[PDB]
Amino acid sequence: SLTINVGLLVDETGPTSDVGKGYSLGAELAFKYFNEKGIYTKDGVRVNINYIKRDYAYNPTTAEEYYREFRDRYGVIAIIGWGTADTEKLSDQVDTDKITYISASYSAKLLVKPFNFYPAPDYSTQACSGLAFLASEFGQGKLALAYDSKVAYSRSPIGAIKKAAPSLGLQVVGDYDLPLRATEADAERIAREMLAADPDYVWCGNTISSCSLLGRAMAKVGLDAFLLTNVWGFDERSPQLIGEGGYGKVFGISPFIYPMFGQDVEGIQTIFEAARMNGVSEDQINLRVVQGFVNVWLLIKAIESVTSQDLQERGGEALKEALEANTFDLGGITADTIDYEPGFHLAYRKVFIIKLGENGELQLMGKFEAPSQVDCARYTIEEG
Ligand SMILES: [Mg+2]
Repeated sequence: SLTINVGLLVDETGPTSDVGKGYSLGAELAFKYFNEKGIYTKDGVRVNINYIKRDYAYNPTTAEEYYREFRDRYGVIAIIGWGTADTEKLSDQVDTDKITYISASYSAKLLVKPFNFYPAPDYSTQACSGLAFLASEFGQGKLALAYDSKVAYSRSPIGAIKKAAPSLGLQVVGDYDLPLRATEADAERIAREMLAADPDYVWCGNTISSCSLLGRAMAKVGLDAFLLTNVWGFDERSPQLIGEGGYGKVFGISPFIYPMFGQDVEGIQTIFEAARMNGVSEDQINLRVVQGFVNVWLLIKAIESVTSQDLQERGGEALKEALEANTFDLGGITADTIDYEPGFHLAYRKVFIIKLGENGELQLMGKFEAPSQVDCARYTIEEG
């Protein structure tokens, strides 16, 4: 009875497609799932989502071209987006255009942008939560930071990590330039550079490809430090990508429960049903699929929170206001429920921590959160 247009901006072929492919699959699964099950406004009008998928391959020029297409050709009222650089670049424009923007980027810089949302803590709060886990579990010690200095995503929480680090009992010993498109040689060079400083802990801010190469290299060159990665740097593939050398010594952050730890989680079972209905094999359902699915689901919950009159008249603005006026639960997938403040869209703070176990199998550590007094988010926002 009502159809809305929604953009889906993904990286299926570029330098972040290691994690981007799964996200795209999960987002599409969610669109098809909720469309078929039935999406209803508060006054009971059915909503159909016509989604327009565009693989921009992490290319910032292409991102802006597809944005203009979404807006001008399709008149979308919402976009399910991707990269930190492009999401940040577009944030002021999406406010002007009144398009609700839900991103795979969890940049803290988005928190003050009125139309940007994501169902996770920002990257900095996530990072500081993971580092607090390290400090409390293994003690105070030396910390090296490995990230691509040229990539907005790789840089995002670095400033906040440096500011928060002393209060966490962590001494930052250096920054190390690991490319987003790191080769094995790049990873070994960085591991050998860090070895000279002998850190107890290593942070990596890149996607799973370079994070895993680094973990593997660290073990190969004899740097026996723990590796902690951001959410996009670690998943179900990590045991195989890092190898036996990293067993017992690598940790991943995730705001979302993995399917393998979520047999009894409603939202995980919702994804599994979506998979069955769309001919997707169960073994293709992973964390990346969850990350895509939950972004679409957050949009669905917003639509279910508005009247059809509101949706028709104010479009993306009706969706923004609904996201600000309600607490959301996505079938218990997220580490905490979702609640957004006008002017500060911080969904929640805590995260799950996952260990690459001694036996090579992934192990859930539990939920962890940075100290209450550490304003990780605002540290990053105030940068510059
Ligand atoms: Mg709220």
